[PDB]
Amino acid sequence: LAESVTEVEIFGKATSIDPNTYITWIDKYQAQLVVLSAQIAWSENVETALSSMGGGGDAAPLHSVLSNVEV
Repeated sequence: LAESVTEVEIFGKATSIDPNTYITWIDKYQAQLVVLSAQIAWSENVETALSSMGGGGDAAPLHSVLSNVEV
């Protein structure tokens, strides 16, 4: 779980994910671990975006997180 989270953090902090690396990462780890790592990455991403949005809607990273989810 620690290793897969370390990998999926690097995956999340990026745009235009290369299919090959994503497939290799999925094959490397177990189903529960890959799902849980995706969940952890999204949770910490949203927490960081909300923390950076203390003042208000100005400069909101949530659009970046949502776009990453779409990619």
